[PDB]
Amino acid sequence: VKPNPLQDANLCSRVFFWWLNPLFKIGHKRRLEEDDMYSVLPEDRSQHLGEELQGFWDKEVLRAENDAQKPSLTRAIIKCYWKSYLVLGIFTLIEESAKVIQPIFLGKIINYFENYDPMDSVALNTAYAYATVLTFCTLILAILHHLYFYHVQCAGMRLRVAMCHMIYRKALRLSNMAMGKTTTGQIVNLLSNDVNKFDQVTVFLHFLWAGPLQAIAVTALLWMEIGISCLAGMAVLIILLPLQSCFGKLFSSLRSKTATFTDARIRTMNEVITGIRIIKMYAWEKSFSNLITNLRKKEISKILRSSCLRGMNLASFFSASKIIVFVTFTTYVLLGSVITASRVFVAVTLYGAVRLTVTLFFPSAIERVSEAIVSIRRIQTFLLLDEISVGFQAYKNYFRAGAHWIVFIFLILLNTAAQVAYVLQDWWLSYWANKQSMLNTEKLDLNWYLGIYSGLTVATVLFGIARSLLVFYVLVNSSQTLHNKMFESILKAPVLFFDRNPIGRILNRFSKDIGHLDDLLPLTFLDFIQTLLQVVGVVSVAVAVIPWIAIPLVPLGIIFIFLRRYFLETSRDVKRLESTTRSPVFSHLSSSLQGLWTIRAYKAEERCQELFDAHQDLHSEAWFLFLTTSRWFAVRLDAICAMFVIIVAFGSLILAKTLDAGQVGLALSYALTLMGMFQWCVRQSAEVENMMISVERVIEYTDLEKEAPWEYQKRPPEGVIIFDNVNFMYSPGGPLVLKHLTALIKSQEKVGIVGRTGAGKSSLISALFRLSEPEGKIWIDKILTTEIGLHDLRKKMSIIPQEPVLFTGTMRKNLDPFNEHTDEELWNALQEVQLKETIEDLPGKMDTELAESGSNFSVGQRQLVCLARAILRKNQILIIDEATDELIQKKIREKFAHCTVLTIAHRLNTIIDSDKIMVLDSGRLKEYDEPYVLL
Ligand SMILES: Nc1ncnc2c1ncn2[C@@H]1O[C@@H]2COP(=O)(O)O[C@H]2[C@H]1O
Repeated sequence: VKPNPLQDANLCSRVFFWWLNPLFKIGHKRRLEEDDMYSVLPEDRSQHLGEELQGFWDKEVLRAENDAQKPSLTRAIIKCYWKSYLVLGIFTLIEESAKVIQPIFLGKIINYFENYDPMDSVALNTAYAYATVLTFCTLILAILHHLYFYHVQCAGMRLRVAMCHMIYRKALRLSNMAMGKTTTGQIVNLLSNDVNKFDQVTVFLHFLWAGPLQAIAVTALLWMEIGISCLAGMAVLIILLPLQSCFGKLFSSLRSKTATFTDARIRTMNEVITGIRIIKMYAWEKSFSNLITNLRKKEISKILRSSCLRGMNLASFFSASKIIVFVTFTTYVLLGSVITASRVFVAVTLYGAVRLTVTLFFPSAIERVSEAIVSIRRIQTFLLLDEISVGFQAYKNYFRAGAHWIVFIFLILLNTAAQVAYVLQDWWLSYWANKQSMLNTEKLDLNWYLGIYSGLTVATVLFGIARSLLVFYVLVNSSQTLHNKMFESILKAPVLFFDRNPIGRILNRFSKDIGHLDDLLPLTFLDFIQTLLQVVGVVSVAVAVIPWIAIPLVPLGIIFIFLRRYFLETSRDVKRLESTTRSPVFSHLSSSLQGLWTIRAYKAEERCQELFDAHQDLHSEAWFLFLTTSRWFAVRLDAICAMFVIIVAFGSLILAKTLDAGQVGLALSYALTLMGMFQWCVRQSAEVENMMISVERVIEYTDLEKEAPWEYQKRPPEGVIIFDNVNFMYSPGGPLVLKHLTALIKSQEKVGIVGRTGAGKSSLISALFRLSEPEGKIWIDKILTTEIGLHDLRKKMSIIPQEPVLFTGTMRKNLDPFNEHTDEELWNALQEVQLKETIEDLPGKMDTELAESGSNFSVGQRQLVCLARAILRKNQILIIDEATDELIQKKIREKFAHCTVLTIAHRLNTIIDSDKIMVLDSGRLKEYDEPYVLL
């Protein structure tokens, strides 16, 4: 079989995942299909994880039902997986304690510059020691975290695999009465949506007790540095949760109410795509055009506000680290204290460390735990039932449809004004600090130094809001513009384009792709741009001090550019395996629950369990590879992110004779913030490039085949049509079914027809309506058919379709979408349709629209509706093709004023002493005056 190198692996290779390099060399130029992914360990099999849990659950239910109590399943889970988390808590504690020690030893290097003496070498070795203690913490947070992460991630798949085994073992025991309650849907949902929530709980289970401790420690450390002023920064940090919950509650409403306007549009588009052969023939396009335009306009108007709310939230997240500092330090200065550089950046780091993680990870954990407990309760109640006895081109085409390039220039110039202020706000504080120390009581005026600080605080927020708003608007206008082109292009396509593409594909397109364009793209773009600009500022601040740091930057910048590729070229193949191995288990389960009686007939159910386990092991292998490959890259990245910090610190120390304390503090406080932002920036690009495929495939339309125009230059002013040796063909080079369509049907001669099945009887109607322009010409009452627009031709003809169709609407719009008749004229139209009793029995009697795809009626009255359409139209030429009968027969024989009927039917006896009759050959005709000659 396939041995996996996870075992047979020394230490120092599991920290860096050195056992995973060969695979890449193989996936670099071969596209591994299925036989190159290793098998799982012997302690991660379903048959091994689903037995101990079953035993513990049996023991627990026994101990519970023994007494007058209620049994629980959340106790049997902790009886098995308690040592694992007990051991992981040691490391999560060791890790949460290293983020509080960095700022303590950061403030000890700056104090060496505040108290500096060249002729002193005993006070410098202590500085080197302090700096050496500051690197082990980075190496702990950067290298030893990923093994722990992989383990805490693997701790969830075990539970997810243990639950499904017992769920299936139970489902194979349901009785007749018990299975009549729950059907296939719920049983497959228990595995497709519920168990899939245990993978994220273990990641967000340690914050519940690690957030408060961190906050308390941080505030206690702050008290010893500045004093009571610290409170002024912890108040602004708690108001954010109340101020952000309400706006989310408000946003959900907007979303819910726009979903309604979306669904109706989708339904209208669906019912429009099915029946094009009738709309294109009756000339009823503008109605649906307007019906879609109105709904799209409403949807956009409702989406703008939600997008604006999201942009405001992002801006708030961008500039919340400035208000806290501003408030706390203006208070600290007004109370009467003096400002130094060893107290400022320490507090900056403490804040930046606590606020983000706590306010962004404490709320999510609660939702995760709640959902997990709900799913556990569902599973518990279920387990108790009874039992038996791309490219730059796409980006350029997606951006230039939003606004003129001057707007893009303004946007580029507006995004590089927020970061400048973000950095200048701290440079000003370092400048103040350095100006304080050069005094001898020669006090500093606070008006100037405080007003400039306030102004630099205000500009940041203003620009950060403006940027987000403009970006969102520009990226929504692009979808607004593309959807139109899409619709007004697919509406003018031939019928052949629809005979090769099923409705499902086009509907899925119109729904999913536009949803992605309108919902997610702008937010991801904005977050990616923001996090990208947040890194260039760090690097530029680190270069403007110690200019020599530009030399070791060009190599670390070239390595990454390659590494990423060397990774993706095998990472774009694991998702395919995951999906292809996850679908068959669900298929097998769904098809296995129905054929159950035979499985019970023969006492053989041990094989199906083994087959299920074998099906699940493949997905287990794929998940293992996914986790390992995701962790193989972060270590390589963090190595560089930490080498940068080491270089900065030791270079600052080696050059302690040409720079001051404020500058080194500013450079160091930013270098301790690069890892997470770089990770997020590299993570967002994946999603961006993944969802840009929707944009790539949407633009595939907007340029397709296009039939002749609807209106030519020269307008037109008994239907005597004359034919010739013309020939007709569906495709330009397909087979041929009609040859030399030669015949003449002059003034109101009631033509007939007689034909067989498949010998080309339903083709001339497609040529008369020029659904596919054939070779040759056909004269009609002094004018041709190709020298006239499509609408000027398809409007002067009436057809009785074989399959009746009624659209969602009233009996007034479905029979007269264009307002040109009066009400009494419609009543007279429906006077001779033999159907006027049903209408009046309803409230409006003509305006009570119907639903359920017209299921309220049947073929009979629907064909009556079609005949009513034909009558109300009052045209000269008429083409009837049918394949109640007495009603239609007699009434059409009576009403129509003997105007050039063309009847087509499969029953020859439908003719009763007609005027002129024909037969069908395989493409030609055998006819003369009347059939009595031969017959
Ligand atoms: N909404 C978010 N979800 C996850 N990670 C984020 C988010 N926003 C920013 N990040 C980054 O992800 C990092 C995860 O670890 P840190 O808390 O050290 O710092 C975090 C940020 O750099």
